[PDB]
Amino acid sequence: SQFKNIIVTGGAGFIGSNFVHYVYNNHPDVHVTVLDKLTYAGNKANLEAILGDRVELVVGDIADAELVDKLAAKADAIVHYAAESHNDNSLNDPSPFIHTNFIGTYTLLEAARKYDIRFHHVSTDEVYGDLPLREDLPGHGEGPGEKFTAETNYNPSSPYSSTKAASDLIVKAWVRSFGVKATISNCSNNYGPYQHIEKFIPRQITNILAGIKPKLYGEGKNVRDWIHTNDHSTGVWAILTKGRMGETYLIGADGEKNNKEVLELILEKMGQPKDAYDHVTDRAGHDLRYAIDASKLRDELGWTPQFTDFSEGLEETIQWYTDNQDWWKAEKEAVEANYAKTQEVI
Amino acid sequence: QFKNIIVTGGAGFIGSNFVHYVYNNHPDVHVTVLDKLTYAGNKANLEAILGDRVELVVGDIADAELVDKLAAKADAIVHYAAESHNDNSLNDPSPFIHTNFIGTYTLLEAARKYDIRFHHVSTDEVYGDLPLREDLPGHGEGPGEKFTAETNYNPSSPYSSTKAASDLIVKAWVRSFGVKATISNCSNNYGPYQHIEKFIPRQITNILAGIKPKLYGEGKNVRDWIHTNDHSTGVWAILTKGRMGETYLIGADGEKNNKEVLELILEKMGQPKDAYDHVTDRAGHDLRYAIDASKLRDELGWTPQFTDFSEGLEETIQWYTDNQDWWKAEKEAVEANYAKTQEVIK
Ligand SMILES: NC(=O)c1ccc[n+]([C@@H]2O[C@H](COP(=O)([O-])OP(=O)(O)OC[C@H]3O[C@@H](n4cnc5c(N)ncnc54)[C@H](O)[C@@H]3O)[C@@H](O)[C@H]2O)c1
Ligand SMILES: NC(=O)c1ccc[n+]([C@@H]2O[C@H](COP(=O)([O-])OP(=O)(O)OC[C@H]3O[C@@H](n4cnc5c(N)ncnc54)[C@H](O)[C@@H]3O)[C@@H](O)[C@H]2O)c1
Ligand SMILES: Cc1cn([C@H]2C[C@H](O)[C@@H](COP(=O)(O)OP(=O)(O)O[C@H]3OC[C@@H](O)[C@H](O)[C@H]3O)O2)c(=O)[nH]c1=O
Ligand SMILES: Cc1cn([C@H]2C[C@H](O)[C@@H](COP(=O)(O)OP(=O)(O)O[C@H]3OC[C@@H](O)[C@H](O)[C@H]3O)O2)c(=O)[nH]c1=O
Repeated sequence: SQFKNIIVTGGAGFIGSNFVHYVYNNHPDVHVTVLDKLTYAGNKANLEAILGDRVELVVGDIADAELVDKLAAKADAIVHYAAESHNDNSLNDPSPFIHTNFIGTYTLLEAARKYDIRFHHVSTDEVYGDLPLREDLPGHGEGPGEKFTAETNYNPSSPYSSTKAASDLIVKAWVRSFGVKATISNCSNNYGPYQHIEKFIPRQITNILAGIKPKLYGEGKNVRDWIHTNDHSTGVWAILTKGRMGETYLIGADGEKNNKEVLELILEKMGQPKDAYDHVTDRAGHDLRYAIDASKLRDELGWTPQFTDFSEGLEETIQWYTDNQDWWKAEKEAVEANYAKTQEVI
Repeated sequence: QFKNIIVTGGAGFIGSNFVHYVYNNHPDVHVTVLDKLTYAGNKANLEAILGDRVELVVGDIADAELVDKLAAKADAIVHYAAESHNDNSLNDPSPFIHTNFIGTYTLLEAARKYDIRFHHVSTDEVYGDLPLREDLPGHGEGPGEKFTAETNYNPSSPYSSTKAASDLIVKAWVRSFGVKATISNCSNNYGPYQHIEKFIPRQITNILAGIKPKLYGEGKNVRDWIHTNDHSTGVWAILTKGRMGETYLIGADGEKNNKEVLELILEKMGQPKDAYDHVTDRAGHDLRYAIDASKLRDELGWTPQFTDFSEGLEETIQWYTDNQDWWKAEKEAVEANYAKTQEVIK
């Protein structure tokens, strides 16, 4: 509550809109200006209920220095969610990832330097690369280096994750070189309401609702560490308000599951047979396992995740997509068509 | 194994030295230098060797149409083009973002399109900083007390951060798209044709011009000096014999602090040991760099030839002394530029 006039970039997207709702509901002294370009992923509907005196949407690009300058002159912090976020899009056309994830971040950093304001960079666990599966690790996942920590080497695999990693590197250098008041969070895979239907969980749920088979990349052995977006929001809030300047905090809820298990759970909850899905073309350079040790955040800032029951969180998510079909139905055909250009049943 | 290579940035210091190396030692290779001729690019670095082996094309690595035209006729790209100076990056990061990141991206997309070999020339600065040997339990020779291929990226400046960012996308393009890329990270180069903004040549040519040498702070910082001729053979060995996707570190076990280097220059040039100015220290100044080149040595059999720094420095001093017309026109402008942000400490 030290910050009264914040900019949230990318706040019309999935995680960003959840954070804006978090702020609106829990920190009534904060005015939020969302800067969002409304790409395919941005959706004014994710904000509409709360737009008004407390929350303004400004449609524009984080790489538009003149616009960013105008907004930053009136702000006391920037929370940066704006990104091209999808690995599969980045493999088809990296160009917007370069522009938004790196050039965009640069532009916002230079504004933060100019006005000497607080900057929180929202990043991802994918910057660290991949890990082996637990069955293949001498400590079964519990040993040193078998999860990501704030000391783990960057080793990104894709155009998406390398542009994210690159953005993280310039944030840190802007701290050291210019004294920018920045922190960074690297979070594991989010799920919950308002996630774009291109992403794994909502794609399967909405495919089922639309009468299309879910799609599993390869055999589905890949492992993601799932956190509910609501816990991501409180994590970012903790770091924004209490984080040590220049530090990286990892956010995760100890929720590792393989894709096959998540899909099978979705099928069971939606009353579908356990074989009612297609294996499809695997992703180029697909990252195997991601896993976060969130000890630093928990121990230093007192944060704890509330949604640690994945089965319950997934039920609520399923219900959300089922109750909000008008939010996604018009995008379904185009998203499945785009996937068909590069994915076949195997 | 390559007959038609593009050397980006080959009108600059290290790049031109490489071009000379290829001209001399591999006269069957055709080199096309692609260089924008920034303040740091100098036709005089190549003029005497232009002909059937070496051609200069003036242009920007971020000019995709030009890059396309050249890459269509090439079998390898060796990528030196960069904004190279930490001090410049602190005053204006903008060209670093453009050249170092967007330029590397543009070249990687051309390498990917034409399926040609790509060697990315990078720097030890991507790893950040190390303590001085006196503050280390192994006095520089223990685990983690020098950089290795396993060291975390942690760059300090807009320069080193954009170089690190470029290394990350190279590696992701290998994993995601199968680009035939290698990376090298080299310690500080010295030798003929280095621009007089850089440490060693600045001091030598100040003394020649009757201007005091300039030492940042008290000169505690440590750089690991390698003659550019050894960098050239390192790059050649990686280009022709390296394993796709690998990173190799290049260094010659040449750590010295800046005060010692300056004192050696003063002594060799017949100046008093105290005939210099302490000047404003660099923001975020990296303390010590140090490279463990064991991988390159072990795997590719590379050995540096110029390991007597005293002799290499003497020859470098003599080169600047014998080629005053090569630098004299830049002296006043470079010193005036420094005067904008640097003053004598008193
Ligand atoms: N989804 C996850 O699991 C996850 C894991 C942790 C963090 N990440 C990071 O969280 C952030 C948000 O991810 P998400 O899942 O909400 O993404 P999303 O794809 O749902 O939203 C991206 C948002 O950014 C906006 N945007 C894109 N380019 C822009 C530009 N140039 N200028 C202004 N706005 C632009 C889009 O319009 C959209 O509203 C990203 O930085 C992502 O890298 C995501
Ligand atoms: N100098 C060193 O100690 C050292 C150590 C290892 C590696 N590095 C790396 O080696 C490379 C060359 O360094 P250097 O010391 O020779 O630099 P330099 O400053 O002497 O030369 C840079 C060259 O790049 C050219 N250039 C700049 N922007 C360009 C663009 N957009 N398109 C085309 N050409 C452009 C310039 O005209 C110039 O000729 C860089 O990638 C640097 O990061 C340098
Ligand atoms: C869309 C889709 C995905 N998958 C797999 C690929 C992954 O292993 C897993 C998750 O895929 P995505 O939803 O594409 O997420 P991921 O690549 O893990 O990245 C996500 O988490 C990290 C975030 O940084 C990123 O923005 C976000 O999209 O499911 C499938 O098996 N079937 C699918 O239809
Ligand atoms: C120009 C200058 C520098 N210094 C110090 C700062 C550094 O500790 C040291 C070397 O400075 P630079 O020549 O600026 O080199 P450095 O910053 O170490 O970076 C060089 O090596 C790594 C390369 O990546 C980079 O391109 C190249 O410029 O000398 C001085 O004390 N006096 C000076 O006048």
